[PDB]
Amino acid sequence: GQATAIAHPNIAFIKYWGKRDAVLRIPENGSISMNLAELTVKTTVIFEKHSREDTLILNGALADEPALKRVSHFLDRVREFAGISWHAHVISENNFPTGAGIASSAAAFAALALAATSAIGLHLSERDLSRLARKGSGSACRSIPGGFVEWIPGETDEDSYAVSIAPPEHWALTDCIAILSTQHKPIGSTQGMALASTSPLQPARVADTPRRLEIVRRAILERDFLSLAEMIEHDSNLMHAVMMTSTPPLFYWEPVSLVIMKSVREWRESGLPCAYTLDAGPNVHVICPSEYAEEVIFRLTSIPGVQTVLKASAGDSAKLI
Amino acid sequence: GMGQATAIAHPNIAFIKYWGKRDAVLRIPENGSISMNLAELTVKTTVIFEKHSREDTLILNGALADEPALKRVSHFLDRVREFAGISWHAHVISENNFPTGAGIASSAAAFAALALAATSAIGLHLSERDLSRLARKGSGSACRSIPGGFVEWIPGETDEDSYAVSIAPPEHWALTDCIAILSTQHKPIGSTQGMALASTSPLQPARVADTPRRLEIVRRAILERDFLSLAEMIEHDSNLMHAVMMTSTPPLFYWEPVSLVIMKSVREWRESGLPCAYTLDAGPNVHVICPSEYAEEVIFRLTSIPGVQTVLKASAGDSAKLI
Ligand SMILES: C[C@@](O)(CCOP(=O)(O)OP(=O)(O)O)CC(=O)O
Ligand SMILES: C[C@@](O)(CCOP(=O)(O)OP(=O)(O)O)CC(=O)O
Repeated sequence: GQATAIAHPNIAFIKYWGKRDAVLRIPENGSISMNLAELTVKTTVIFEKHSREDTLILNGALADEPALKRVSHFLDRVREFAGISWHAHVISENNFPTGAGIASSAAAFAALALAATSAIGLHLSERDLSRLARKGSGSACRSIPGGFVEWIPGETDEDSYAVSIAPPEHWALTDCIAILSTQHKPIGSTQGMALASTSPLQPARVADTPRRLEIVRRAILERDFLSLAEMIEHDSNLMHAVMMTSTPPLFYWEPVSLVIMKSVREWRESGLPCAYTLDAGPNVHVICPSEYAEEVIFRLTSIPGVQTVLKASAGDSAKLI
Repeated sequence: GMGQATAIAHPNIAFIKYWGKRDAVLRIPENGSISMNLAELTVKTTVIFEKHSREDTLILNGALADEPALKRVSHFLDRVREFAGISWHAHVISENNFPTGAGIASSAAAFAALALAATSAIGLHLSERDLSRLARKGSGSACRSIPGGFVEWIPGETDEDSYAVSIAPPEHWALTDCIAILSTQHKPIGSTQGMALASTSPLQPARVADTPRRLEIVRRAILERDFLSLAEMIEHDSNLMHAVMMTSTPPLFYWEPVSLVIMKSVREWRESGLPCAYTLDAGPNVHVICPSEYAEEVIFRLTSIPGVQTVLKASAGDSAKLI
């Protein structure tokens, strides 16, 4: 059996940081994100005759050990579930600008979940596909549904999954991603959030998340940009507050990251609707209503140290092709 | 000419930070703090109670003080008036040897010196603990510049419970503060207004409740001259304060880009074997603490970082003194 699927990465408005269960990737708190339409990972899976091990090809080129074992552990779960035991070849390609530092694990494992299961015979619901991708990478469960998506955190494998809050056409928002010229290789999200419990501030951050989800959920449903802008910056800062107060500390910000954050707030306060948010790295995602995207990109491009700015709109669910 | 006295005090650098007031008027803090006085920086204040003054007068480095500064100093002198049962107004002449435009806070040294000089002029004889409580009411961190050396501010929940004591004299540990002054066209939000927002941060209660653990480690590290324990805690404590600042509503981003450069460098330097650690107050300047034998190397490395205007060098100073 063989199948091919595509999926988009997503930008979290309310962040996932810290696991309640390491192996199942049940998060400590819920999260909300938006799919990025112009960024895509395409993956084909082919289970085979008498193959005794899986093999992974990422962008025409062969994959390294860690990436393979990740993908093979994930395919093990798809085997137990389908009652089959064939191994497979996995061919994935992404249109991500090279050296941008756009994390791919969410899109990667959302496309794998959809391609692997469908190639092996199953027809999982969106909700069960979300639960499946979650076990590859937490944030992958949010790229299974389309548009603006909420991860319901839960306390069990059955209870932790994502659902669409609103389709992409509900709100014309754009994510302008400032790629930072100078950036090295920061500690990975998995390793980084495993340290969250060393932070004196993580329990309070986690306890407070329902307040933040409720504000962002309503802001998306009501198309209330100011309420969203202030909360996504607040929420980004709460995550980075925990990172910077972990032991050892995780300082994902670059100096230019600081300039952009301060500028974005200044732009909004002087009449340009926009807001920043950052993941586990120095690039800055600037969310704005799309009418303002070209003004936001202009100002961003003018900031010394900004290598380039990518433009992205709200994307759809993962899909078989 | 009813009485006259002159006192000097030093500013201090907090290893465990004061951020957030429990009581705005009394300046009782939400949490305790530990600081080291800085020997090479001084505020000298003379107070002269006059029979013919109907209002106070404040001269700073030979120039009449701005209106807000006189208000601060005049309200504080009202406290002194009340605690002495005397109504004289005063001429307050003050001078300091700070580098001009460097952004180094002088409020702790200012009100420490004023507390000592004003009470001495008006004829009182206050114990160090009571002087500490008085200076606290001008500026919280001023209560830590009354005792000498390394100083702990016991936070308390009442006016009488909130005071500072010296936990070790300056000569107990040769530590140097290499202060990196950062070029900047930005006027930061003052510490008073900034920390009034601390209750808006979701993370402030957790920061506050964790303070005794942080103070225990720093208090003992000073006794033991345990620099690595001190280093890691003061960077963690600095980061916890700025975490609350940046998660306030509206947020307070006191760091400039070069502040981040220095913070990461200092961590690299210590990890490569040069003992030193950073801590930041409510502004972009970075205080780098090191055992004094490494000061010259730390200053050398700091001075070559683009955006560092200059580097000041300070050692542990003594208590506020009547001269
Ligand atoms: C910082 C983030 O981007 C988190 C990404 O976390 P991951 O999905 O990469 O973590 P794993 O479950 O270990 O794969 C914020 C977010 O997207 O919510
Ligand atoms: C950030 C700090 O330097 C605090 C300075 O606070 P202030 O003593 O200036 O506050 P007020 O009581 O309002 O005068 C950290 C510290 O010194 O502990």
